[PDB]
This record gives sequence, C-alpha cells and structure tokens, in this order.
Amino acid sequence: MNIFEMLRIDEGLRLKIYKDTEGYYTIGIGHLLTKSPSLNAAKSELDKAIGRNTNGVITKDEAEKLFNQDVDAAVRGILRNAKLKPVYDSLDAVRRAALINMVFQMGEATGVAGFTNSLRMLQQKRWDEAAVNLAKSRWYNQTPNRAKRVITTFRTGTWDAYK
Repeated sequence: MNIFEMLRIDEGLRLKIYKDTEGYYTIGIGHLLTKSPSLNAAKSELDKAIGRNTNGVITKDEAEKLFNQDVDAAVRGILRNAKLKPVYDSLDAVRRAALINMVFQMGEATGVAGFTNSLRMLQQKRWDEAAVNLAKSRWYNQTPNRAKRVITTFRTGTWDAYK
C-alpha cells in the first residue's frame, strides 16, 4: 500500500464529469474542476487541464496523469506550509500518507493547517488523543467512512483500515 493506492481507494475513478460529495464538478480520481455551478465552466476547466477539446470525457491515462500532478501538488503544498511542514517531517511514512490524504481531499493546505490542536497532538505523537480531536470536525461528520479510515491510519501507523 502507498499514497496512490490509498487515494485511489478513497476517491474512486470516474472518466466523465461528476459531482463530488459537496456537489462540485470533478473528474478522474477526485480532481476538482470548479466550485462553480456551471457545467460549461467545468468543461472549460477540463479542457484547459487536459490540453484538448474533451467534451466532458477523458481517458484512463489522462485521469492518471491528473492524479499524479495532484499528488505532487498536495505534497508540495504541505512542504511549503509553515504549519504543516514540521508535522509532516515529524511523522513516519505511513502517517505521512494520512496527512497527504487530508490535504488532497480538502484540496488545499490551508484547510488542514487550520486543525491546530490536532496538528499539535500529532506532532507530540499522542495518537489516541489526536484521533478523538480529529473526529470533532465537519470533515468527519460529512464523509465519516473515509475520515474513519484516515483517522485509524494516524492512530495506528498501519494500513489496516485499507486492507
């Protein structure tokens, strides 16, 4: 198991524009296109991302290409964030993947950098406590199964939730 497999499990793979759990236009492996309610806006953003006139449909290779960029971006976003960086560097490899998962989901470092208290607990390696704190969130209330998977990963440092 690794970050790519993990997120592929959490996000699924869809080749035609769809709406995410928040109703936003998305494609591929969780690639958010736009927060706009306009399908045409989403089709424009898609074509711009792929570099062709897609008509709302992409191939598997294309999906994977967006996915790789998106994982890079999430990691880079963490390394560039003053709050996230030290946490991430303090973590073991498994848990690092849990943190990338959150940033990818929340599509931005910002979101996650906000979870101050949980961040501090993770850095201190107080796993059970962090796990409880993380669950007191809109995040855990809206997508509870996915959040449980990510929280278990932080609590245990293993991939058991994904196995």
